[PDB]
Amino acid sequence: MASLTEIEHLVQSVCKSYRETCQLRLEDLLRQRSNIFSREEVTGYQRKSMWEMWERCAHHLTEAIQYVVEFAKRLSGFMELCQNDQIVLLKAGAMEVVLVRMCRAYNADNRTVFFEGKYGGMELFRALGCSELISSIFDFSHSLSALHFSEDEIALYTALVLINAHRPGLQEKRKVEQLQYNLELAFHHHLCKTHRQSILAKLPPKGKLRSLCSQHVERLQIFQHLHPIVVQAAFPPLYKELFSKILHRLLQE
Ligand SMILES: CC(C)(O)CN1C(=O)[C@H](F)C[C@H]1C(=O)N1CC[C@@]2(S(=O)(=O)c3ccc(F)cc3)c3ccc(C(F)(C(F)(F)F)C(F)(F)F)cc3CC[C@@H]12
Repeated sequence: MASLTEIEHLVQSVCKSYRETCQLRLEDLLRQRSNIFSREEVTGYQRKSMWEMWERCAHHLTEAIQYVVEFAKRLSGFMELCQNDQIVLLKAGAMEVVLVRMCRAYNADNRTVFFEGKYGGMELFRALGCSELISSIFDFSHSLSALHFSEDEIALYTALVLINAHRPGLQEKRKVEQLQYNLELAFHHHLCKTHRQSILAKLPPKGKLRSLCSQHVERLQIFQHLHPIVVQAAFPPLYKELFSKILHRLLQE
């Protein structure tokens, strides 16, 4: 199945689907690099309440996930799978896709991320009280920066990150396995054509993405235990759905 032109068609279809669904153009993020939060501004974020910062972040993470749900809906063959499989893949892989995606909004020269209109270092998120999770995130973005990814590579890689046939709870495991193989051929083929297979060995292990997601849910349980009515009243429904319905309505569209 899938000949060389069908694989080359898949590549362009995945790359188009990601351009249509990335929250901000790479050019937009790159042009902002010199707009860094002032010392005073960082202190403002630091002085903010924990539950306020946590609301802000859950909100931003939900917007990011919403674009990943649209990227999945535009992925070739994803809408063909059953809703159970669609929701299983999105539940496990949505945070994961964002964790890879975020490298575009990171600056390895000054070690800063683009948050709320400006760039800022780790200390911006001090009030969250995650520390190990924030460092883990910042190291993960630093590690993907060393790869000097192209948009096409980030699109092909994230499609694979999402289309994982090993996710527990999949009903048609073979149907995921068929598409995951096709997407893998497209990724490797593109790498091969562009003389970029070198990156394959440097890519993060699957267990790195799993640890970051675990750290996320673990730190969320802790916060929720201290502030249950903040998570109840001020957290977005889709956030509580994936990390604590909406996905079915989001898929219908
Ligand atoms: C500018 C733009 C589009 O928002 C940048 N982005 C992209 O390009 C990505 F695809 C998605 C988006 C993006 O970077 N992101 C979407 C929200 C944001 S962020 O920008 O708010 C942020 C960046 C770095 C960082 F250390 C902390 C927060 C976010 C929010 C919360 C968490 C947490 F895991 C936390 F770290 F706080 F513990 C959670 F959920 F538990 F709260 C993690 C992340 C990492 C991805 C980040």
